[PDB]
Amino acid sequence: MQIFVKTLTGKTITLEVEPSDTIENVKAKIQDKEGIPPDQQRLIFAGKQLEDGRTLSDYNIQKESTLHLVLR
Ligand SMILES: [Zn+2]
Ligand SMILES: [Zn+2]
Ligand SMILES: [Zn+2]
Ligand SMILES: [Zn+2]
Repeated sequence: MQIFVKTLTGKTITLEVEPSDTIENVKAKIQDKEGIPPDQQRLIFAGKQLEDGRTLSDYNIQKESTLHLVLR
């Protein structure tokens, strides 16, 4: 599955993932793309705060879903 992650500045990162990939996996992939440390990353999908050890399928993240990096 392909997803999009938008940074704080609105920059789009395209990621290739699987349903079973954890949010922690996703965060390391962001770090590789942008240099943003996993411990600085807060991810939201469909207004839900995403926990490191849950999976994309656990949040109903699907093909062509968009996640946001946020402050809080
Ligand atoms: Zn795919
Ligand atoms: Zn696999
Ligand atoms: Zn994976
Ligand atoms: Zn894998």
